[PDB]
Amino acid sequence: MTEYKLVVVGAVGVGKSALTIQLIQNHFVDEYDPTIEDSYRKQVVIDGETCLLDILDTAGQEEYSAMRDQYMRTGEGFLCVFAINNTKSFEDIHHYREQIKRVKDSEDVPMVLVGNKSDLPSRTVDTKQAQDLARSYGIPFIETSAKTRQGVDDAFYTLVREIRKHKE
Ligand SMILES: O=C1CN[C@H](c2cc3ccccc3[nH]2)CN1
Repeated sequence: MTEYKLVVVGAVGVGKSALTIQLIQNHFVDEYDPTIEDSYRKQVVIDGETCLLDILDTAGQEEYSAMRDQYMRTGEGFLCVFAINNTKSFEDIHHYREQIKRVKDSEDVPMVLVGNKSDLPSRTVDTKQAQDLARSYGIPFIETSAKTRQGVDDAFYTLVREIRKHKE
């Protein structure tokens, strides 16, 4: 069982921790709580192989730049999830890209673009534009709805396949 280190990134309001709880113990929370450092270490069966996923929900607040740039080199699987409730999240992607690539020292990284909050009637970002920006990054775009548990498995299964492709 290989341990995969995952780092969740995104703006405040997207509910990163909520997305984790809905996957780990499969529970949804409406309340928001400022997370700092933890480890949602759960084993998942992918392609018939049970792997250990070390999902770490990082602080969405810009008050730990030192700690952030510290072990950012250990960030294997970056979880970039954006919401349609905020259009700025579509711009924040570029900021994250420059931050990640800089510490990764590589332009090639197994990552996917997932859009959540598809249970909201307000769509500030369309599918065409979403896929377009994803293509410019060389990453696949998938729609995910944590609230109704849709596309969660689909997006996760493909992600692992991409990572293994980069590894071997
Ligand atoms: O108790 C803990 C706290 N989080 C640690 C962690 C470090 C790390 C680096 C990169 C991606 C995910 C990561 N998770 C693991 N165990």
